[PDB]
Amino acid sequence: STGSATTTPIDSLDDAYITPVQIGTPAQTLNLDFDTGSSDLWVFSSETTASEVDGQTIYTPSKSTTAKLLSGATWSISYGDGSSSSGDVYTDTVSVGGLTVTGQAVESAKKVSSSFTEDSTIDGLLGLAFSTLNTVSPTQQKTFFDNAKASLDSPVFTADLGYHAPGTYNFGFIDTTAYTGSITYTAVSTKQGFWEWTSTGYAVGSGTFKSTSIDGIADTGTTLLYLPATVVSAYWAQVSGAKSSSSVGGYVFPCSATLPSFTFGVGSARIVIPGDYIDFGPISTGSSSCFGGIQSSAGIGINIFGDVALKAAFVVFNGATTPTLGFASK
Repeated sequence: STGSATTTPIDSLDDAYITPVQIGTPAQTLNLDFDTGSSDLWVFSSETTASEVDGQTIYTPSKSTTAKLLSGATWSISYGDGSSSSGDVYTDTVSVGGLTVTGQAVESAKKVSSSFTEDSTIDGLLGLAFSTLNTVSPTQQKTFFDNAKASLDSPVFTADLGYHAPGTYNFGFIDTTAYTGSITYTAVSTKQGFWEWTSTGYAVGSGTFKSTSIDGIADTGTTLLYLPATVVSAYWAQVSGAKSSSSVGGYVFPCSATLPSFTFGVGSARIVIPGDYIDFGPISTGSSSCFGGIQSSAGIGINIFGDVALKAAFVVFNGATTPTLGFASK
């Protein structure tokens, strides 16, 4: 089997992407944030504290003939940005882009933190990291990808995120028309439960390539590119007037600037992030200070190849017995 679904930016900055997901019988379609940095499929629901729901579409298990309470199971998750959610668990039928899993753990939110409430466009998350990070207790549950894997034509999914435009998540096949040149594959460590890999270096603009190992995670659920302070300083030093602002919470730059590209290495191959992808606009409405898309990972504890980086590539998440990651230009 295979599946193919379009993923759409939630706003003009590509702050996140939402993908429609069918849950239950008859289908209830919710727009979920596919997140390769976590492993829970959780939704706003009829059980969510009413004061914490503001415009989201909810899953109502009582209206699904295939929903079953997973008795005694609870979940609770905290994300790298300080947001969180928790609740109980149902199993139900879940379909993405024509690919159907029966018995999928659908984690129903009883509580969500303010950032989730305030984002009317995201109805929940669909985790695509390794199932070892799933938070369901006392019986850990599998991700949608892990459940689908054995049925898939090939045990892979691909992320093809757009810049200010829709893109595609495919399950079970590699669309050879969706990228240019060849896909370069690189080793993955699953030791922390992430799609963790080592970039071979970077370049700023038309500068020379610096060969250096950068361990990090491919994370579709993180907006920006978080890299070591040395790398990030070298990038922003090429933008007149750019500076790190503790009050704003990262590097800002004059909105009048033209940003240089940023290149990252995948083995001997190179992925080029155009300068425009690094512009996240005014720090507040009407400001001439703009927020940078490349930020320091210092104090996160891990480097994160988030959407800024991934949207410059066609990315293969290969879930074979020994997982790997592939990157192609597009």
